[PDB]
Amino acid sequence: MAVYVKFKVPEEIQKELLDAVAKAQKIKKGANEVTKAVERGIAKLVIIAEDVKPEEVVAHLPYLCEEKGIPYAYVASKQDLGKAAGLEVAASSVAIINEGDAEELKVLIEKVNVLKQ
Repeated sequence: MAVYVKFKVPEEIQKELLDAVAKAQKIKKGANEVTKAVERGIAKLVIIAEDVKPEEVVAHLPYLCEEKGIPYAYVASKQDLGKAAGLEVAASSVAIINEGDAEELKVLIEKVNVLKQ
């Protein structure tokens, strides 16, 4: 398990995370765009895959999200995350900018907040 994975997200909540990405109205995909979205403060929540190699592609994201007050969590597979983001390829990370379901997003963020201590 990579040092960048700071807490373990139950598979059920990982599924909800992938679903939140899949129904989002606007997202950023991959480490470069996600990093910019967090720096800009426009990301509502950041999803990071646990199997990114090299780990340095996303290792800085947890610190950065915490430093910008932006919630983040994990899913097991960059391939699953890219497919949820509507891609034909993997995505190391995704930032939800404009979500599909505001209530669902709010509940998901709360659940994540509980996991991260």
